Amino acid sequence: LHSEIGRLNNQSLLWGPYRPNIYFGTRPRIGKSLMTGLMWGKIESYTDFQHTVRYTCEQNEGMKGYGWDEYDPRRGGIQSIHDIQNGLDITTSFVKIPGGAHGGSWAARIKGTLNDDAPKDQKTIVVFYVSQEGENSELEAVPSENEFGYEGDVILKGRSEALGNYKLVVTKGKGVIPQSDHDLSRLRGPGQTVVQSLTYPDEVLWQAKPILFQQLKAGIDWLVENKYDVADPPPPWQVYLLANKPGSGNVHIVQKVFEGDFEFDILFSSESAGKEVTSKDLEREVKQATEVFGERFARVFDLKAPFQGDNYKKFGKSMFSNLIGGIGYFYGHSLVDRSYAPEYDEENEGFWEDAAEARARHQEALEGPYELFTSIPSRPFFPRGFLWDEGFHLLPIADWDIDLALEIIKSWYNLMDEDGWIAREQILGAEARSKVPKEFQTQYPHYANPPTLFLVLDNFVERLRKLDETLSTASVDNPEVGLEYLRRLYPLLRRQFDWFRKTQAGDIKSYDREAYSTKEAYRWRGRTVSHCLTSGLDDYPRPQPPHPGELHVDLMSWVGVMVKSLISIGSLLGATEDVEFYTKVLDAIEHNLDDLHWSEKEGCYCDATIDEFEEHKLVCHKGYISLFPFLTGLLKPDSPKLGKLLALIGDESELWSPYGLRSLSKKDEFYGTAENYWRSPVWININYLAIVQLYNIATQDGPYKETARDLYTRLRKNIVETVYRNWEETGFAWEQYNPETGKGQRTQHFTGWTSLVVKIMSGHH
Ligand SMILES: O=[N+]([O-])c1cc(-c2noc(C3CCC3)n2)ccc1NCCCCCCN1C[C@H](O)[C@@H](O)[C@H](O)[C@H]1CO
Repeated sequence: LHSEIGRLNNQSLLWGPYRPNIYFGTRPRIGKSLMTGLMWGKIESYTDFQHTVRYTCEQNEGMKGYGWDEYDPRRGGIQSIHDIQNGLDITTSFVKIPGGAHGGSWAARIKGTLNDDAPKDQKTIVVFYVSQEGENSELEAVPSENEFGYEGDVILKGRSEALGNYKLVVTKGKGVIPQSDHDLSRLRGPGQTVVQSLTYPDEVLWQAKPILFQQLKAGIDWLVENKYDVADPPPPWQVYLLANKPGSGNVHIVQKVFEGDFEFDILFSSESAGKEVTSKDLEREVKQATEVFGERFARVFDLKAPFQGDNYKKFGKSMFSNLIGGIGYFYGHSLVDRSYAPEYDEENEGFWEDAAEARARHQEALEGPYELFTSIPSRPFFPRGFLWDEGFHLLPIADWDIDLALEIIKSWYNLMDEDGWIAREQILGAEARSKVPKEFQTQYPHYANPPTLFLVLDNFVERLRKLDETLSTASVDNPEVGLEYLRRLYPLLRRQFDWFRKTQAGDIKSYDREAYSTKEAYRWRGRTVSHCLTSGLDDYPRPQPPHPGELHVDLMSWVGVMVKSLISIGSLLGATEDVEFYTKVLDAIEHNLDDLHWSEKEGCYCDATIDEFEEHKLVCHKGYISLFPFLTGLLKPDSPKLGKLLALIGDESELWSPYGLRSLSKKDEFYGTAENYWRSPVWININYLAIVQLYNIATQDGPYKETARDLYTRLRKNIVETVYRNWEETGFAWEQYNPETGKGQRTQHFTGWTSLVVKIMSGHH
């Protein structure tokens, strides 16, 4: 029965607008298959369209904003795009229609409305670009009756092993289509929908912009050769209209020019399903998906006081939809240094210079292919999987649809190599690579990242202990399906745990170091003079200079998170021998957190190094790092140390701002220095962990119950209101927030763990 859910999940999830790197496109969860994408741009001159055309996501002064108003990857949703440059408010509605054997059907409506500023007679070029990869697959544009192009719909018929037979229609649409009275119209037509059917080697089909422009340039070259010139030139929009040439190929460009408002549909009909998809079908499924979305949100994300107001519901729906709407399918080779150069063991003083030397060998090479199905932090700036980010992304998503979240965990775990490594940053295929400087592509098998995905697993486990609707919870409602999932994953979890212990081990046994355990001690590999990227907290201050005897309290805590998870899941599976080992590791981490990292003098946890004199030294820098054993759920509720941390947490002159907790204390000498990334600003992911843990102390008999209850109340309020106010003013989720001004800063469209705010509002942890 397990593989029954599995099959239904696969069929449910296969199609999606799973290209969050572009404004709008579709692809299925198959490496080499059919992909679509949308392009549009005003044209007002002979040279403007190249600068105005939109395709890949960006965020600059020319774009007011854009994002998903509703979305569920099983059903589809609606996206809004507000484009200042092209004077256009666009809606793209996408809906899936279950059926047949090939993952069903889908449909999209593209609606564009000129805004108030745009010339009412604006000419907007619109392209629907379709490509198919695979050796034994075919796709063909049925030619038009009319001479120079299409008066009605464009029908592509295609076939592949993966999709069986299918038709993809781009409808005639509604809106004025301009008409040219130039001489050229005798050869090019007065103006109509056109199709070019082309073929290129499979691996470049993703390069839609250049492919398109190469075609436009050949049309213009043809104008020149054929005596169309500046003495009497055709209008711009006709100069940029491709000559109609439909046929068969692995690329099909469908182009329309509109004057004023426009709309058209795309209907993908799987032959193996019922009858084919119509526009009436699209409208009906669109209405139905909203109703369903509406009802799930109010049940799953029931906002509690003082956020019950409709303004906060709208806010929550925006933050949620953007997070789950960023879900992508990525496919291809990634770039990995597999030298395991000895310099990467970072055993010497000065190891960062050695490691640079090894990086200068450039032994990295492409490997795979791999696939990933994942949510992403940022459509415009980093539309790809990041390992500890996904732990945060899946917490609201798991509420919504636990089976989807397990899907994404499974996809991430399927990347793990034989040693237990998963690269922190998944840049799959040339399309993904295009967005990323060559110097930052290389992944390193010695680089860890926080195992925040175990948090999602912990949530799953609690739920397991205590048709699209049915499917979304199948893995918790069917206990045996749940345990079977956990059974197949468990070895990989254990693999990762061991990998942490082998690759990120700290050195106790060879300095003057006394502690309950000789084993438990950890140091993040990959540290430079000013950075520790693998920790997730890029530039939070660490011992200077970096040193092979460093120990990092955040890393030990993460290992604590992992043991606790392995205990639960191990118990569920009866791995009795494993559970006893874990039990002793936990007990050891508990003692060793204190013996190696507790500072009585400072009242908080600290990273440690070894002195110029060769002795163990704590290096205390009050901020997120300092609260780690607390944030990761490792302290007993009665713990005096906890109490001291609650004081640090609440102290306005250290961490507590009106806007959330400061990454670093105002008292720290590194406050607001250098790039100031993790050296003062307020970060929603760490604030979320604080909030969940405060709530935990607050809902149990103990000495800090009422302190935690007050801090919980205030911090929930602070964090939610800061994120909300910024969204209200700017339309955006931001990456971090300024503790002096409350302004969002760094990157916009960060959905992205900022969206945790929906879970903070809905509460009851
Ligand atoms: O495309 N870009 O090169 C690019 C461009 C801009 C940019 N800003 O403005 C503009 C112009 C002017 C207006 C438009 N461009 C900003 C960033 C990037 N790329 C950075 C790649 C790595 C990001 C990691 C984020 N984050 C760090 C955290 O610390 C980790 O913890 C966490 O895991 C990780 C993932 O969330």
